[PDB]
Amino acid sequence: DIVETATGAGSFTTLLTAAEAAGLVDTLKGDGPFTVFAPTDAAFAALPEGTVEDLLKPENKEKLTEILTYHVVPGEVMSSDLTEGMTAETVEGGALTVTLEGGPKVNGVSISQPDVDASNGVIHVIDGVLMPG
Repeated sequence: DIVETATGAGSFTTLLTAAEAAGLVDTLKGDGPFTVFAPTDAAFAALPEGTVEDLLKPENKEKLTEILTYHVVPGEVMSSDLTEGMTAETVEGGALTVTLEGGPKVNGVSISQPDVDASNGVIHVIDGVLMPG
């Protein structure tokens, strides 16, 4: 799924493509539904200053790698699947707030393009940036 992007990278050449290309192939698409809040290609270009330039370098993926756990979460179903108004705990150890009704958002960031269903799990697009690094 995410690793599949690395192979192609048509909408996530700036961050997801590096997922499998960063030695995460077996990690992200290892074996199970994996939720990754991957922002839209517009979000990356949206960031002002030299953050896009920083986000354009392969070194940025290395940072997310160290804290990949915060971005990686096994068995994570969309709140809408059960109830509206829950949280999102990351392997690393971070419980975020998943809100849908009265304005869909996550830990303060809106999932611009919520895909929900990934090629091998779950995927949600953030209009900005999430997780540390």
